Amino acid sequence: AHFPQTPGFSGTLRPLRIEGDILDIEIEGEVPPQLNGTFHRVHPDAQFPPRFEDDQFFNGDGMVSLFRFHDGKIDFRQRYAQTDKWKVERKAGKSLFGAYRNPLTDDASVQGMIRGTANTNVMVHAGKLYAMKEDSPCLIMDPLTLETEGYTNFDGKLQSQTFCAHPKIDPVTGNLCAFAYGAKGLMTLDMAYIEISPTGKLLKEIPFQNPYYCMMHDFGVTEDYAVFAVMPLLSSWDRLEQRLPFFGFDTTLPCYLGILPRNGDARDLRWFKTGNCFVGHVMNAFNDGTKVHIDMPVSRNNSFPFFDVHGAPFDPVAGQGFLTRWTVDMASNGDSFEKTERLFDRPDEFPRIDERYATRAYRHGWMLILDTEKPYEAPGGAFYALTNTLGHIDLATGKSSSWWAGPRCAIQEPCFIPRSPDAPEGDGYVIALVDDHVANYSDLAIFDAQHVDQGPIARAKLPVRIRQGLHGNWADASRLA
Amino acid sequence: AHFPQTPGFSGTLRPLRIEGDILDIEIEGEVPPQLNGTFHRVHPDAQFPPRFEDDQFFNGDGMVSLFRFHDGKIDFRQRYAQTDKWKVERKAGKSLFGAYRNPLTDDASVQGMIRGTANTNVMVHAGKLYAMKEDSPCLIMDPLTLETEGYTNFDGKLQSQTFCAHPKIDPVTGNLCAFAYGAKGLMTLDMAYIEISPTGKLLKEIPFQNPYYCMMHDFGVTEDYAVFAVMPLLSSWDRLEQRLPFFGFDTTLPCYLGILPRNGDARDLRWFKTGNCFVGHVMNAFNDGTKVHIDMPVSRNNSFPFFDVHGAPFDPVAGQGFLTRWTVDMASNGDSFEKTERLFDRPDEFPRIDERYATRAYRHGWMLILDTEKPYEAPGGAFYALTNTLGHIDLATGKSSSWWAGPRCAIQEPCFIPRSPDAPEGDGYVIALVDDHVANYSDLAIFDAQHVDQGPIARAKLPVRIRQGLHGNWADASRLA
Ligand SMILES: Oc1ccc(/N=N/c2ccccc2)cc1
Ligand SMILES: Oc1ccc(/N=N/c2ccccc2)cc1
Ligand SMILES: [Fe+3]
Ligand SMILES: [Fe+3]
Repeated sequence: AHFPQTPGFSGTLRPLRIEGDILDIEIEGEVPPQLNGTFHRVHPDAQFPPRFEDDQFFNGDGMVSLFRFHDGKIDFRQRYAQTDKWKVERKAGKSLFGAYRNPLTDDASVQGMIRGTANTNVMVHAGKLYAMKEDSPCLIMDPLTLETEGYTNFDGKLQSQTFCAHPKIDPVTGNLCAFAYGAKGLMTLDMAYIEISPTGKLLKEIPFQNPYYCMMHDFGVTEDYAVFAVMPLLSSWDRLEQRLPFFGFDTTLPCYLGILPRNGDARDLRWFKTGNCFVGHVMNAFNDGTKVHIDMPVSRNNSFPFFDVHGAPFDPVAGQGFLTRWTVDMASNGDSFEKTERLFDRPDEFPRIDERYATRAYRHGWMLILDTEKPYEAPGGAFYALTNTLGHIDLATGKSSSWWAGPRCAIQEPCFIPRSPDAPEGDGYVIALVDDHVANYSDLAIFDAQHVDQGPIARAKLPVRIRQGLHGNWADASRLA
Repeated sequence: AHFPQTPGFSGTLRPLRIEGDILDIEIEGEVPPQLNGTFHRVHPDAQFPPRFEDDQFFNGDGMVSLFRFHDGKIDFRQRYAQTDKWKVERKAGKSLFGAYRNPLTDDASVQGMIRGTANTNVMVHAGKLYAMKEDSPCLIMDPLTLETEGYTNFDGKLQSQTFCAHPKIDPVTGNLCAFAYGAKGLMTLDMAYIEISPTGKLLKEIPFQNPYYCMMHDFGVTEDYAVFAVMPLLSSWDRLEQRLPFFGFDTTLPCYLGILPRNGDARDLRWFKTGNCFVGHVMNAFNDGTKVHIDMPVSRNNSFPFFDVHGAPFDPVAGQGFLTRWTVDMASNGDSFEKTERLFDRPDEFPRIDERYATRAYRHGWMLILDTEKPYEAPGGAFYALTNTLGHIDLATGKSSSWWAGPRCAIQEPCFIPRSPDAPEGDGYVIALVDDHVANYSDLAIFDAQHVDQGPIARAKLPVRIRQGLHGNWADASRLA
């Protein structure tokens, strides 16, 4: 139809809205022949024009992309996640749900429905594909056909209304370790830590309470504890009644770090306190005894202009997040941090690890780098959320390498793949969508994990440019059993 | 995975190979709200890399695109035509058939199979979609789902092995009027004129003989006769044994024009003779009494670099085709033409008419114009087959108007739609795919048929660039019953 001619739908953020398939993608170079598995990712892509022309980036319907690696070939499939919102709006032929996380602006016909778009994360678990959005239950899809089974409550057991979009895989038990904030509705302090068995059965749902009505986007999991970074990105029902953005960052309130024993309950929860800041995605987290470390980009204010926060608009310099380790001790009194240490001196986000070392001690990480010292010759805005560099950091030595995508391209969230099941940490490949904004083409580029500076060793050249996405994951073919 | 790095697969001729859908295409401007129907077109698009790195453009598997118009909205669907070749090659995962129209280069596993790609024309008839390739029978598909039913012989009646890709619709009887060359196999002089009832039943299959083993791509149909333009674009089994392109244009042999009474047989066929030249697509053809006129672009040699002709590579100046009327008389003795008259002074091809006046006297025509005096700012060659202008000609007065697509875009074969069932000749709309080769985007542009100079009145903006195609047709929704 007629989408708004606003910057949110023009330029590189133009609507895509195409589901389809491609058999045997064009390959420049050679795909690692031993690779055999599935790479899932997802982007927001409103099926119809929004009700309000200022609709946020995070409110678009979820479009899931599957790249199946097998025998040096890559197949492409892309489908809409058939959420309840998507089904009802397709039947209606127009957009019925309102602004981001604002049910006071919804149409009367869909009142009370699950407003999730499942546009934030996609991960293969328990033989199915979990599609996740923070404000809604987990949606279940087929990993290979991308058909939508629908929202789940895990055989009826799960009591929480929501389900996070950043679960971690326990590298010993294979359990899905997730959480949920706003578990009893919007603007509710209820929280839950959740563990799902490798067969999809809910194992534990430990409830507790949160310091604020704040966004809990990501969290950490260690061998013994679950870590929750609480930042004062607040929400107010009063502010929703005033037709303002749902989230809004208070620069006066402090930040908390909640450590919960995985085999405990809310009584065992310990809160630590630190200065005001903005926390991003958790690279990893691990515990040495009672010492708990968590790694994440920290910044003064909004870490991405995709967020529409209350107050002043985007501050491009205060939003620079740097990879930082927070260290608390469960063996100490009080609520004081043991250490905060900046790990990387360039503004970065979307961190990644060798997922085999999740929850455990590690050293190799990959990230997107916002390099402003580089030119950008593409008309159509989008200079601010421009993640144009891919970087690899060795945390054991501080050495780092990087790779620039040129003045035409941007990069999406990378993902690591091991060379062999029992290969050294970070020994393998890093894949990521590189987007040429001049020619409008997307390459699934594959780098050497240890030599990302050497550029890609292979590119799966697509005949279309995939829209700006969020998170994706790799799963070996064996996980489809 | 690895396509040849030749110009035939690089630049604007890159492989597309994406089947998919788009619900409610982005519309710049307004689509005529009364329009309700289907626009089908098709382009070559080899599913896998070829067996020979010099594969021609016409040898790629057929990719069919449907634009459904309804209530001012347009939906997009695109699917592979599942020919026997396509199915067997997908089962094999690689290309099994050899060079263009050369079974001597095929793999042993597909010997005897139908090597058609159904990549030349797609037209709605008898409630189904006929997908056509000159060297193979007609393929039957679903007009709305683009599902493939398969090759047909029309309840077993049709004796011809082949089926042309340029059928004409009788504006009185509703019959599909087609022909066939090589009807008894490759390199056979056997020809057939064919009529299919509006319910799909074979009505006539009148066989005759051809002057040469030559390409019969298009033909004419009048109220009383069928017209066959014979040009010495020859093929030889020797030429296949010598691993040469299937076709090769002899500049020494003459051209013929065969007029056959539609309700007659081979004895009634009359051949007329004229000088050597190259004939293109038939705009229209009609008879006034015994006088028979046919309109088509004529040129010295190869009219498009899509063809690989024997001898020297493409000559862009000898290849300029001009719309020309040939006129013979069935009441005169001998084989002399009554008149040959050039109707349009600019190099043109892909002509189109108000199909309501097919086989009858007419005046309004549309065409693609090769305007070489215009700039073209796209890197990657392809300055030669650049159809950058859309033109409308009034044959009753010789007046003509045109429209340039700019230095970034090219145009594909247009198609006419009447404004209303009872509108004057050429009163309506002209639709065509305009392709931005710098940004790689395709718009289904809609013009006023009488004021194409006023630019498009609407654009269905796609988030992808459709490959260079061949022929398409429009069908009202009523024809889907
Ligand atoms: O529904 C949601 C909710 C939160 C959300 N955060 N994204 C980001 C992206 C980058 C840094 C920090 C947060 C995205 C979608
Ligand atoms: O399979 C085929 C066979 C013939 C063919 N001719 N195209 C043209 C195009 C322009 C002028 C004359 C012929 C196209 C595809
Ligand atoms: Fe995120
Ligand atoms: Fe043609």
